[PDB]
Amino acid sequence: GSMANIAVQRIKREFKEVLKSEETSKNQIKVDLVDENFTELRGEIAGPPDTPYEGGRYQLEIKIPETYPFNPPKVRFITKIWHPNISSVTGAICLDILKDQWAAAMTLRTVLLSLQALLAAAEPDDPQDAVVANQYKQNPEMFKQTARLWAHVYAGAPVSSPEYTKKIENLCAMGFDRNAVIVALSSKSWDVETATELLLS
Amino acid sequence: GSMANIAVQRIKREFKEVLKSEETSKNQIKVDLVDENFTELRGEIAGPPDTPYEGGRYQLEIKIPETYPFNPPKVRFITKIWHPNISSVTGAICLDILKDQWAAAMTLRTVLLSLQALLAAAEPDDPQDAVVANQYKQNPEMFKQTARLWAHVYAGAPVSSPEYTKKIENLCAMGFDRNAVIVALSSKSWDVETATELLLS
Repeated sequence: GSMANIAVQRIKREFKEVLKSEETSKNQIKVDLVDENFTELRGEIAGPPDTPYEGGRYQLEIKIPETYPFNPPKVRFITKIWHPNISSVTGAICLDILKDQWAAAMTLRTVLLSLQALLAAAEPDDPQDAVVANQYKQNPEMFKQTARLWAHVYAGAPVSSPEYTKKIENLCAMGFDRNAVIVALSSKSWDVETATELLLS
Repeated sequence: GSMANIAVQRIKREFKEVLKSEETSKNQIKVDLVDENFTELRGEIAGPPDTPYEGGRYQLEIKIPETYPFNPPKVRFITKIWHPNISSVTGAICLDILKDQWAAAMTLRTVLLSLQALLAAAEPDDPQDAVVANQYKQNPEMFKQTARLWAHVYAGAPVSSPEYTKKIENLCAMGFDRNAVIVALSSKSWDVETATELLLS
């Protein structure tokens, strides 16, 4: 149940390359094996500095395709994040190289570093999440407060808005699922009432 | 198909307590839901300060029993750790309250804090890992550096030990499993020759 030689050799040398990078030694990126045949790795990138993601660590799900290196790996955020180019529900990534701009010269390391660059420079005009993309543009300060809250509760970042977490708690007291309440409130400009109806939809 | 009333109410209440604790706001502990009916949770404790585990974040597999709160939860480390009371191989935990000293009054929060405390003060006279317990007593400086290496590699603590990493890299250079390489070295007082033999058993 193994992959073709060119695929295995590529993944094995790129796995090593990541493990020996200056970026990994500085805890910026990392990757582990999940499947013994290299068909599924587990990544983790650190939230970039001077970013709502600063302090956060984000786990990735890397699934290597049988066609590697001629096709890109399927990458998805395991750790919930609030970003224009990432689905706040599934973790699906909307990025260049993971779709139509992948090149055979790219590596596991390059994909990890690029996902880290994406966190530091979003593309709300080519979003993966319309709800997030829009908030990013219409009310930037609310997006930054929500991204930072998502970073703290899901990725270990320092800690955000007491106001937000008081509302989260109020809705959870009403018996709603915490994760549902967080994305509901984050999608309704943090209005408890409009968020409550969305939770009843 | 869920748990009995007494068990669900405790878990719900304890899951709430954790989220609203001063410790979770300070990034020391936290728990999420893995199952809908509360039978499985996922914790994460912070490496204690002035310890080989400082800077690392540790995930835990928490399985609540049908008899909760009259019996303790089944906690196991998901994140690999080098500690006297924790299997460096399976992550099993040897601790008072998880076995015969559990009390109906203990909570998810207290369990998480007890685990965090155990990292700060090991009990090599009631070990889970004999190899670790022994290295801990016989060569304390090697233990501190191996624990600190395991923390950078699996928990995300700052880097540590150029010598250790080189020996691991050289053995990986042979196509040995990396985690197999790391435990062999760690278990063989970092002797390349003996570890390389263990890696052939």
